[PDB]
Amino acid sequence: SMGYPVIVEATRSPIGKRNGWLSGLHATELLGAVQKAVVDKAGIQSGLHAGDVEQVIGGCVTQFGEQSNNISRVAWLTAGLPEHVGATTVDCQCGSGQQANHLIAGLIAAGAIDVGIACGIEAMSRVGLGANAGPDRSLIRAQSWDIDLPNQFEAAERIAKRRGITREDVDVFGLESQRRAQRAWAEGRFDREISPIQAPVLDEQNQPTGERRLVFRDQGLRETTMAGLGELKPVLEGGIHTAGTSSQISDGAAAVLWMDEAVARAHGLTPRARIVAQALVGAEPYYHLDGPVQSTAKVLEKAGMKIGDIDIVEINEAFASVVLSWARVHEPDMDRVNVNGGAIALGHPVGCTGSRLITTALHELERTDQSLALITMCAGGALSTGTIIERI
Amino acid sequence: MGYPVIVEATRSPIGKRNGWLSGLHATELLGAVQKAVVDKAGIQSGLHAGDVEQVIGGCVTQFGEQSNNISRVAWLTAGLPEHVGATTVDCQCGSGQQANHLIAGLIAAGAIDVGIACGIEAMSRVGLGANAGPDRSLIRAQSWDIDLPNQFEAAERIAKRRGITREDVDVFGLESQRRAQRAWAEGRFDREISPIQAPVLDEQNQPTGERRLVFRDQGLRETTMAGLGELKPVLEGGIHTAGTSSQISDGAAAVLWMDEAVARAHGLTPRARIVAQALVGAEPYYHLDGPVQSTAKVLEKAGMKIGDIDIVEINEAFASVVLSWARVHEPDMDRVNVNGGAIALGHPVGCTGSRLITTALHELERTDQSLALITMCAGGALSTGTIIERI
Ligand SMILES: CC(=O)SCCNC(=O)CCNC(=O)[C@H](O)C(C)(C)COP(=O)(O)OP(=O)(O)OC[C@H]1O[C@@H](n2cnc3c(N)ncnc32)[C@H](O)[C@@H]1OP(=O)(O)O
Ligand SMILES: CC(C)(COP(=O)(O)OP(=O)(O)OC[C@H]1O[C@@H](n2cnc3c(N)ncnc32)[C@H](O)[C@@H]1OP(=O)(O)O)[C@@H](O)C(=O)NCCC(=O)NCCS
Repeated sequence: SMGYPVIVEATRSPIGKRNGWLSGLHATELLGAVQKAVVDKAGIQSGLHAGDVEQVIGGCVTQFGEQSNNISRVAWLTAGLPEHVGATTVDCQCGSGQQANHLIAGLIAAGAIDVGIACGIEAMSRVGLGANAGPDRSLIRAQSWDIDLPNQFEAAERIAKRRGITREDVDVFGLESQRRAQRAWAEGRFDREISPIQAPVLDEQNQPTGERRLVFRDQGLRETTMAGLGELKPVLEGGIHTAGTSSQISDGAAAVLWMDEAVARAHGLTPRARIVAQALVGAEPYYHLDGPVQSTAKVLEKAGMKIGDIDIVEINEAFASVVLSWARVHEPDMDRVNVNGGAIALGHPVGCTGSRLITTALHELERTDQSLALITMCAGGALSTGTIIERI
Repeated sequence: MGYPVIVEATRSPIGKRNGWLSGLHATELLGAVQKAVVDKAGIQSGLHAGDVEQVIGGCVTQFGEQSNNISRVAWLTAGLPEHVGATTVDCQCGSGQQANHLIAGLIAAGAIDVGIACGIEAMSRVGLGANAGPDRSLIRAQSWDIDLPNQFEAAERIAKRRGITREDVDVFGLESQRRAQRAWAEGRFDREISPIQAPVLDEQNQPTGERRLVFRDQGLRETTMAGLGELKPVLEGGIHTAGTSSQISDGAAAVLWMDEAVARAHGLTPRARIVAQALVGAEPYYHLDGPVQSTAKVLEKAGMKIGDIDIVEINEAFASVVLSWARVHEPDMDRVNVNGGAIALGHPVGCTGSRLITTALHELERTDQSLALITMCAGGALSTGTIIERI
């Protein structure tokens, strides 16, 4: 239409563990640092400045306290960035950070803006899941509510049972998530996409020691063995998922700089990717988190593509069974799926992850000189986001 | 790909705090207006709620009943199809208006052919500030050093900037009630309002079992210049009072958008399109003077001047905000908030942006005029602006 949106830059913090390396930052400082970082990554040779950005849209799930009151705006102001830039924070639960990209591209397509930033934040050390309601969570839905929507841990089990996924099957998968994340770090695959973040050091009681680190490494990786995974106790009684086959609670932020193509060309910025097809669809409430099956089918239809066409898949690892369910339906080549590991090993700062995945997918297309990626996430409320991006 | 147009729009009546709508769960109030806007298009055409691809709803205080993506929860709660995706957005005061911008963007991009933009705020049930704990200092970094006042101090700073007196705002506040009463007396709001079934409560805020169909805005009341003159200012030394500031309210609104050619193929008539949209940052020192910038931005983008615009809806958070904007842009004030505004009709924050688009469109249609401008100030020092054009 009146714009042609392309990604020119994308960057993410390292992902910290709960009460870990980034836990001493205010949620607004963490997001602000990455917003600033993605602008800075355009370089002096771009002539682009933060005040050339027209709008920022960031995903965030638990919009309480530090994360309330439009954190995307608060962060941007806290990082010292120019006040005339508009900002909006979005919640479609887990997919927020991905839908933030979809929305920015849409405003560029519409000719409403020429330059945008899509981002996501979750400082789960600071603002934990469920802070955005009081203790009796029955109160948050109307008395008339009668949809079998399970909690996410029961959802993963129901999905495993529906697909015949076993304890062994998920352990094998969790192991390979850690292995591939450790490969990626060993080989320096994440070195382009990461913006190291200054954070204060907190001790085991969460108290400042005085020192600050520039944090540049994902915290969630660790020595993992099948035997080790075999010993872990399941989160639910009779469940198959354990800590080692579920995403980690994490702190992180990620941001993607978008422009209309002719504005990228003016700044001499290579257009790196565009969206082929995007969606956000509802899933079956009973299974809750099997939605990647539907968002994948919806983007493949819109793109006129099949799963064979896609070079790289990033499908969030909220639980092993979610990915394995998806794969038994859509039948990918698993060597193409989460090639640098996923949330089991890397962490899942919920509102960040959808921008983080777009960042990770793009850079791996670039590293391997390939063309197409598919990004897909399950999300609370029984939803799912899907993107296919193509390198330009 | 797409050419976004408004095909239907509707709003609930606006209840006062602990008033006519206060017994609805926030998810039921939004869900009712989602359903209503579908039914308005479904009756005349082949369209069904499952033809909607995505819903985007604004909401400001995303806590408790309003947490966990209320747009989605409301859609399921109303019994609408589960395959429709939904997202809730917060740019504070402008959330409802930005939800419309974003739905239009997704259509332009060809991501969706049909969507709903909406907004909700159930302020009786989830009050401002519920999305943070008691110590508000905690919600900003210790490094924060921007002079961003609270909204009440902001209204005064703006009054001072513009030479706006206690008298001037009271004159405005009066006209806002008079205009809203004229609109109600003439039935101007009859087309836009979906009446909403709401539980009746007893003295102690407990349901009786009675339900009533609510169709009237609750905030209207008999107002005089003498009466406004005896009201106490909210701040010491301030000019604004309860009679010159928006009323805390409950309400929802929803707007159905389609790609124009798809709308026609469905047998629906496109009613308006967006000429220019923006969401801009404002001066933090004044906080709420942003409608001056958002108005300038959409005009520049549209290649228009203020005198091109037939009807303006600018949100009356505080009288000074509107008077300040009018002193900068010099509209004909007979075209501004012609059916009243939030002083009289109330300001369910996350709803209002969709509610003003609804009100504006319907007043373009009622007068057979072409262009409207909708502009809001917003917490965090932001402002949303839209110019729409009747088709
Ligand atoms: C940026 C934005 O978009 S704004 C965002 C959201 N807005 C806000 O910040 C909050 C909006 N306003 C408020 O917080 C509150 O409504 C206030 C502080 C302005 C006033 O609230 P209240 O005082 O509870 O409303 P209320 O109607 O009771 O007014 C107070 C008194 O003035 C009187 N009053 C108000 N309007 C009138 C009138 N037109 N005629 C006669 N009396 C009136 C009332 O009788 C009431 O009596 P009391 O004070 O003796 O009890
Ligand atoms: C799954 C979950 C409950 C686990 O929480 P947790 O118990 O705090 O996890 P911890 O980090 O404390 O690890 C628990 C134990 O498992 C063991 N463990 C976990 N991963 C391991 C690995 N890769 N190798 C070896 N041992 C491992 C550890 O030994 C640890 O105990 P230890 O440190 O004393 O040895 C938590 O991560 C969570 O709730 N995740 C969210 C679920 C989700 O996916 N959400 C969906 C969003 S779409």
